[PDB]
Amino acid sequence: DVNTLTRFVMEEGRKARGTGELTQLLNSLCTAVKAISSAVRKAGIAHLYGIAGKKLDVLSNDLVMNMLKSSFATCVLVSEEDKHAIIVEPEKRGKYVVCFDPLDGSSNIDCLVSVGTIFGIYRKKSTDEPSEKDALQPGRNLVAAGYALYGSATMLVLAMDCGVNCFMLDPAIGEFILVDKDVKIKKKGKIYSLNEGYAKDFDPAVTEYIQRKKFPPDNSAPYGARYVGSMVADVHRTLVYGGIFLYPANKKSPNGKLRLLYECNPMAYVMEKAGGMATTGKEAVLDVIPTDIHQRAPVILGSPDDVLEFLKVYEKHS
Amino acid sequence: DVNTLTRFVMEEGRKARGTGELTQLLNSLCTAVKAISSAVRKAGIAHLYGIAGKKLDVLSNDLVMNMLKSSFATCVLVSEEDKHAIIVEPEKRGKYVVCFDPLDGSSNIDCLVSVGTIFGIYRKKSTDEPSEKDALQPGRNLVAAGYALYGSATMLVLAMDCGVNCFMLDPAIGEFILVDKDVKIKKKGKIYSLNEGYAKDFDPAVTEYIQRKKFPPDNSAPYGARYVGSMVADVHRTLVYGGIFLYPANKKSPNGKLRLLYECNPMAYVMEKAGGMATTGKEAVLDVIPTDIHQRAPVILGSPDDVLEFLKVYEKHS
Amino acid sequence: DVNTLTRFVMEEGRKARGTGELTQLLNSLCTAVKAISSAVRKAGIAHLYGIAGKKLDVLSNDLVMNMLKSSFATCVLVSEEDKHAIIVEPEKRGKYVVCFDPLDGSSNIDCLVSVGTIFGIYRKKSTDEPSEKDALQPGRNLVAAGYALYGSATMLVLAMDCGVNCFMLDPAIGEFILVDKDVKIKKKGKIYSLNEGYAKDFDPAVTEYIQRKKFPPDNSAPYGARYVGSMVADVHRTLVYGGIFLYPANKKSPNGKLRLLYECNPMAYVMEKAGGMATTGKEAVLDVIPTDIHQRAPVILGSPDDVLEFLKVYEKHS
Amino acid sequence: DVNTLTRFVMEEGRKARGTGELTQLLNSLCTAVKAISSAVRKAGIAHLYGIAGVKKLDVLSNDLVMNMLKSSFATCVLVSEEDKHAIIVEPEKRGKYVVCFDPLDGSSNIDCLVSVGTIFGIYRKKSTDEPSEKDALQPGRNLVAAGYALYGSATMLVLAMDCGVNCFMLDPAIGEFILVDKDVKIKKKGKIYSLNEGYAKDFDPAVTEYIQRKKFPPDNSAPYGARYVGSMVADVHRTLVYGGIFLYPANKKSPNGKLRLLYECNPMAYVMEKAGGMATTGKEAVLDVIPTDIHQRAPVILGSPDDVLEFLKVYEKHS
Ligand SMILES: Nc1nc2c(s1)CCc1ccc(OP(=O)(O)O)cc1-2
Ligand SMILES: Nc1nc2c(s1)CCc1ccc(OP(=O)(O)O)cc1-2
Ligand SMILES: Nc1nc2c(s1)CCc1ccc(OP(=O)(O)O)cc1-2
Ligand SMILES: Nc1nc2c(s1)CCc1ccc(OP(=O)(O)O)cc1-2
Repeated sequence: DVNTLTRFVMEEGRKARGTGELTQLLNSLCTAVKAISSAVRKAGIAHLYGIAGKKLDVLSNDLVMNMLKSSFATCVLVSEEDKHAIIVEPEKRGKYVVCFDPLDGSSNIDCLVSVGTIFGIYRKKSTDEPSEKDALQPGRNLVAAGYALYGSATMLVLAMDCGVNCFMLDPAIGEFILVDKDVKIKKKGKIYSLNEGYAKDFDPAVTEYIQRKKFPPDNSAPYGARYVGSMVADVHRTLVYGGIFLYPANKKSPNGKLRLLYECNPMAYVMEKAGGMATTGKEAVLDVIPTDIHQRAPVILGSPDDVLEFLKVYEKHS
Repeated sequence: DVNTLTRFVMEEGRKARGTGELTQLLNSLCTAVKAISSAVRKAGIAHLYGIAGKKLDVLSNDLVMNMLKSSFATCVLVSEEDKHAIIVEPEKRGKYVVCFDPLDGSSNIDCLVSVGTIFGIYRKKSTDEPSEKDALQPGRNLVAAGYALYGSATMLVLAMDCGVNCFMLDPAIGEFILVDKDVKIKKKGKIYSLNEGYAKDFDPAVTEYIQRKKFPPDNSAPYGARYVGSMVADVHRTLVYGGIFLYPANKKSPNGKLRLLYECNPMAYVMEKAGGMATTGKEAVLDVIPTDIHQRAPVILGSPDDVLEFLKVYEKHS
Repeated sequence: DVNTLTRFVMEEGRKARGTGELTQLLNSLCTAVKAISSAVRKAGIAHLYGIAGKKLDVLSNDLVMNMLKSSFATCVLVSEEDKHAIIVEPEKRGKYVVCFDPLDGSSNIDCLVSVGTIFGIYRKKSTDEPSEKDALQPGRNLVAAGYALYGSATMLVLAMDCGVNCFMLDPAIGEFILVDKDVKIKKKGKIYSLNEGYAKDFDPAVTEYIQRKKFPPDNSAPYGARYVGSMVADVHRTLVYGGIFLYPANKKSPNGKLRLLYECNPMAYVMEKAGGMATTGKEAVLDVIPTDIHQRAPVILGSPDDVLEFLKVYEKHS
Repeated sequence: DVNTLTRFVMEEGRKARGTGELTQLLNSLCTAVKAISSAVRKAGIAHLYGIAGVKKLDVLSNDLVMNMLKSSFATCVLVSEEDKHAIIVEPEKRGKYVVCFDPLDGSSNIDCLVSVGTIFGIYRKKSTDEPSEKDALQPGRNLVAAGYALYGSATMLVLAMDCGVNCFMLDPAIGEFILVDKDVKIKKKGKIYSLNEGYAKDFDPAVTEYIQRKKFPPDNSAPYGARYVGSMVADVHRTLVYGGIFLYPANKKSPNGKLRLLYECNPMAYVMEKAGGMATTGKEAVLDVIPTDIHQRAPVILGSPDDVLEFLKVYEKHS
C-alpha cells in the first residue's frame, strides 16, 4: 500500500487525538520544502538570464516563515537566517515553536553541492507571552524533527516518538512517497566524516580517534573518509550507510561551530530515534540546556559503536 | 542575450564548417543527460511504490547508448557499465568514438549524494573496421569532453578547444542555459580533496603534500578539506572554487583507482582547457597512451599553483 | 495568506469535528488527480517512443481506485470505467461512497482536447453490507463534489455545503493553490453550449430556446456559441463566464446521453453551490432518484436566469 | 528509432545544405514554445499568490517569441498580433527570414482554461532593400515553413514544410519534443463541422445552407457532429486529426472575415494543404491572397478536401 507524507502525517495526527495543529504545521512545512526544492533545482532560471528579454537563502527562509505562520500552528520561530526569534502575530498563533535552518550548506551552493532544510519542533511549554525563551528547550523535549536533503533527489527524513521515516519527493506529482519505514542506523559503520583541514587545531582526543580510523591498531581495514561540508548531506549519509560524523570543539572553539537549536538538536533527535547517538563529548546533545537561540555546540554522531569508541578516546583525554 | 546549449553547439558546429555530425552527437548527448536527470531526481517513483496499484545506472547507460547510436555520429562506444566496447551497427555508424560513465558515483546513490555523467569524445583515427582500439587514444586527442553534475541543481560542463562553458538545466522548460562563459580555474585554491581513509597506504609524496596543507610550513592558513566521494561533485567544486583533487595510487591499487578513459581523461581535458592541470605524477593525464579501455590511472588535478606544488613534493621523493 | 488544497481541506475537516475520514479521502483524491495530470501532459512519453531503446483512461481509473481504497475512507466506488460498483475489501472500508469519471472526454483525447475527472462523494446511509445500492442516492445527498480540468492548466473545483472553491495546480511544486474563494456564477451569461449537430433530433423546446439565443426576442445581442465536446471543459467555462450548457433528451435518447451519478450530479452540485441551476427539464438533477448506477439523465445547467429561461420554453411545450 | 524536434530539424537543415540559419530559428522557436507552455500550465503561480510572502500571459508569450527569434540571428522582420507595426531586427542580429506569428492565440479567453496555442509562419526575405513591413506581405504560397503549438491536455507542436506535416509531443519530464506522427494526412472526408453558430443571424446565405446540409443531410445520411472550442489552434488541430471542416467566414458585419491573414489564416492554410486538406476564403485559396496590410483580415474555410469542396459548391450556387 502506497503511502505519502500527507497521508502519513494525517494518520499520526488522527491517532494523537489532538487539535490537528501539528498536522497543519507539518503540511505547511512539507509545502515549503517542495517550494525550496523547486528553487534549488533552478526552476525558471532561464527568465533570470533573459529568455523573455535575490538570494536562495532568503527565499527559502521566506517560504518556511510564511508557510509556518499561515499554518496557525506556531507562535515562535527561530531561523538560522534571523538574529532574533520571530514572534508570530497574535491572530495566527499556534502552540508550537519551530527552530530551523531554511537552507543548510547554502554557503557553498555555488558548486552545486547538496543542500538541505533542517527543523526541530517543540510545544510551547510556558503560557507566557510568546518570546525567544520558548525556543530555549533541550533537544530532549522535541516533538518532531528532521530534514529535507536536496541532493541527487529530494528526500524528507521525519523523526518522531514512533521512529524515523524517509520520504522521496516525486517531481512528477509533487508528492512525498514513503520509501523507508522505521529506519535504523547500522550498529557500526566503515566511514568517518569531518573537515580534516582543522587537523592542526584538533583536540587531542579527536586527533587520536581519527588516527585509529586510518591506522586501526587491530590491523582491521581502515575506515573510508567522506566530508561534503553540508551537515544535511553528511548526516544523511551517516544514517543510510552508518558510520560517524564529527564537528567537535577545540581550544579555539570550546563549543564547536554548528548551532544547537536548528542543526545539532534536530540531527541528534533523528539519530537517537534511529538507534544512533549524538554527543558533545561531555554529554548527549539532546540534554544540553540552551541559554541562547544561536549558541554553538560540538557534535559527534552516528553509529552507536562508533560514537561509543569516540567517547572512549575522549575519556582517555579527560 | 540568452544562450542555450543547443544554440551554442549549433553555432560552434556552423563555424567548424564540417558535416554537422558532432552537433548531432552533442544534441543527442544533451537529451540523454536530461533523461538521466529526470530519472535521478526520481520522477515517477510513486508508480514504483504502487500509487496506481530497472536500476538507475542501467537506465542511464541505455539512454546514452541509445541516443548516441541513433545520432548516426558514432562508431565505437565505451561505457563504465559494459565489459566490452560497443560497436555501432554499420547503418548507424558515424566518425566519433565516445567514452563515458553514464552515472558516476551511483555506487553511493542510496544516500542521495551527488551523481553525474562523464564523457569524452574522440574522432575515429584509424580506418580499420571500428573496434575497441579506436577508443585507445591519449586524452590529448579529445575533440570535446565534459560532464553533467546532478547535484542541488543539474549542470552540464562542456569543454572544447575554444574553452569551457557551463550550462544550468532549467527544469521548467527542459533547457540548458549558459550561465558561465569561458570558465577559468583559480590560479591557487584553499581546498584539498581526497579520501584520507587511505592514509595508511599513501605514497610518501602524497603524505607529505597533505601534511603541508594541514601544517603549512610557512604557517599560513591550512587548506579546508572536502571529499564528497563522487568524482563529478569533487571535480566540479575544484573547478568553481579552485584547489586540488586527488585519487593517487594506493599500495592496494598501484595503478590508481579511477579509470583513465571515462573519468580521468575527460576531467583532465576540462581542467586544462580551464587553465588548470591534471597529472598522474609522472606525466600529464592527457598524454598517457591507453592499452586497455578500463585501465586505471592516478590523478592529481586542479589549480596550477597547487598541482605544481604537489609535483615539487612528488619530485623530491623520486 | 496563501492557501493550498491540503490546508483548506484539513481546516474544513477540523471544523466538522469528525473522524477525519473525509479529509483522508480528499487528500487521496487530490494526489490521484496530480498523478492523472502528469500522465495527461505526457510525462515520460519519450520512453514510450524508445528514448532508452496502458491506456490513459485505464491508468486514470487505477490511480483513483487505488488511492481511494488505500485512504480507508470508502466502501463503495462507482466509476464510468467499471460495469459493476467496486466494493472495498473489509479491512480498508470507510464510510464514504464515491462516484467518478476517471478521465472525462478521453474518447476524443487524441486531438488533445481538454479532459477531466469528475467526482461525487456520499456518506453510506445504511447499516447493511456495502453494495451498489449505496451509490443510488439523489444528488441532493452529496457531501462534496467537484472536478479536475486538465486544460491549458490543471484546476480542481471543489464544492461543499460552504460553497465552491477553485485550486490551480502549480506544476513546479505539485501543489493546488487556492485562487478563487467562494465562487458564484453570473446571474446571466452570453454563451450557450450544446452539440447542434443533433438539431434534427432536438426536442421542440430545445429548438425554440436555441432559436431565441440566435435570434433574440428583446432584440438583444445574440449569445455566442461554444462546444468543446468535453463536459468538464464546457461546464467549467460555464462556471467561469456564466451562460448555459445543454445535453438534453431527444427523439432517440429520451433519457439523455450523460451519466447521472458521475457526470450530471457532480456538476449539478457544483452549479447549485455556486448559485447556478441544473435541471433535466422536468426536475432538478440533484432530485432524481437513481435506480441504475449508469443510468443517463438529460441536463441543462448554468446561470440561473439562463436556465429559468430554458425552463420557460420547456414548459411552453409541455 | 526515437526522434526529437531538435534532431529532426538539424537533419532537414543538414539536407538543405545551407547556412544553418533556419535551423537556429526553429531551435529558438522551439525553446520559446516550451517556455510558453511552462507559463501556460501555471508554473510558479504559487509565488504569485504569496507562498513566499506578473505580466499577462499574452504579453509574456510575445516577449518570449520576440526575444528568441531576434537572438537567433536568423530573422529581419517580425510580425505579431501584439505590435501594430512590423518589428525590424537590429542590423547586427539580422538573418534572412521573416516570421509572422500569434504568440498566444485564443488568449482573449484563457481564464476558463480553454486550449491556447502559438501559430507561426516563416518566409525568406525576398527583397534586396532595407528590411521593412513590406517583406511580410507575401502570399502564403511563399511559405518556407509554418505550424503551431497547441497547449491543450498536452503540448504538441505541428510543423509543416515542403516535405509534409509532422507532429511532436512535448515530454515535460525532459523538455523534449518527441515525434509521434510522421507525414500526417487529413481524412478525405470528416463528420464534424466547426464554427460559431451564434453568428447565424449574420451568416452569408452560402454558409447558412451549408450548415443546414450538415444538420439535415439531403441524401438523408447521418448529420455531422458540431464542435467549436473558440480557440483556432484547438479547432484546427481537431480538424486535422479527426478530419472535417472549420469555418470563420465573412458575413454582413465582417466583410473580410475576422481572423488575421498573416499569422492565423496563412499558417493554418499551409499546414492543411501540406496535409492534403484545403483552405479557402470562398473566392480563392487562402495561400494565394496577396496581402497589402500586415493585420488585414481574411475569411477562411478549411479542413478535409471533400468537405471544403462541398462548401465551395454551395458557395458557387450563391455567386
Ligand atoms: N500530524 C501529527 N500530529 C501529531 C503527531 S504527527 C505526533 C504526536 C502528536 C501529539 C499531539 C498532537 O496535538 P495536536 O493535534 O497538534 O493538537 C499532535 C501530534
Ligand atoms: N557542434 C560542434 N561541432 C564541432 C564542434 S562543436 C567543435 C569542433 C568541430 C570540429 C569538426 C567538426 O566536424 P563535423 O561537423 O563533426 O563533421 C565539428 C566540430
Ligand atoms: N476534510 C473535510 N471533512 C469534512 C468536510 S471537508 C465537510 C463536512 C464534513 C462532515 C463530516 C465529516 O466527518 P468525518 O471527518 O469524515 O468523520 C467530515 C467533513
Ligand atoms: N532546419 C531546416 N533548414 C531548412 C529546412 S529545415 C527546410 C528547407 C531549407 C531551405 C534553405 C535553408 O537555408 P539556411 O540553412 O537557413 O541558410 C534551410 C532550410
